[PDB]
Amino acid sequence: TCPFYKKIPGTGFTVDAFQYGVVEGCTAYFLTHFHSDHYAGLSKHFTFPVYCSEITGNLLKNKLHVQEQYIHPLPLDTECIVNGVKVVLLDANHCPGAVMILFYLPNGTVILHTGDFRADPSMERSLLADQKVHMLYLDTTYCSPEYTFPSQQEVIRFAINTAFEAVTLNPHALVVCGTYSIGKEKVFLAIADVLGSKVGMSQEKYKTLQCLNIPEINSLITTDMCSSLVHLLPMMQINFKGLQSHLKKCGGKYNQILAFRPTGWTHSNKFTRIADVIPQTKGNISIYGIPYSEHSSYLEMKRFVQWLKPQKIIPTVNVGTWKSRSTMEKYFREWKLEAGY
Ligand code: NI
Repeated sequence: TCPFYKKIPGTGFTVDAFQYGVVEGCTAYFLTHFHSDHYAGLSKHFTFPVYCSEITGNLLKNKLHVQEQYIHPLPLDTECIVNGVKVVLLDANHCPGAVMILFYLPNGTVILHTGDFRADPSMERSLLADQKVHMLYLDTTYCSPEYTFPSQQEVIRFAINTAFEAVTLNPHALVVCGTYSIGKEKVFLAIADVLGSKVGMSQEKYKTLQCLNIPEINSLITTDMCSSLVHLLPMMQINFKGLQSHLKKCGGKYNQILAFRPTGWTHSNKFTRIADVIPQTKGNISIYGIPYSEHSSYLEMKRFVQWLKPQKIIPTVNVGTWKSRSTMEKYFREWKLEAGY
């Protein structure tokens, strides 16, 4: 049954609740972003109103074949009325088209649902600055102090520098980047830009990227693998057997692979700096795991929450175990005592 942390009290609304059938009392289903754990259940047979960003709506129409008449895209940073209730969508700094949702309840309560987000000080100058928020539905994916990772900019500099050095040493090296969902497009786009190449990929992945409103995209990506020296493959194929196999397919054009796996966190993070990251190598194949995250680190999360000063926090991630829940509630209390709210 639909969990309470997916329902918005005082409304007919749910958030990211498409796998429970017809939710009793729901007049409008919101979708924060196009990741499978959140859209699970949507298809061309869905006949209730879905509210989302323009980009999410492009993906629902083209990838899932949801019919147009049920897709209700909203502009960002704009006050809109849905079924009698004021709402605003804000950029969540997650994957393309990902939003946070502000609900202004008829009784005066203000609720922020973060969806999935990577908290940033730029959010402290959005429409959140303009009123008090009482209840926070929080993406707690990395809510423990061990979770440190570098800025996205530090990680992309590492990747660009590594790829440019390798391919300038060996012009017959191929760069491969793993993917299994939208998000993290900067990794492969920044590497292709430094090398003067388009990114090559499957027809299914090309179609997905063509839904994302990325500027100048026709100039950056392609389905002609033979003309490209950056290839995208499924994440599952980023291992020595998979990569050896792909190298065979390229008809002797290449004699080395340098591959990237953009993991979120890996416990190499508690000891090692980005400057110090090294690959796993076998023969003429090297694999780098790079800590590119689209979720808040512990410290980014804590700064956002201590700024916002909500009256009540409802976690949306790691809620299935008592140990996790109790850990998270302890940190919430520390933060509140340290800041004084
Ligand atoms: Ni997500």
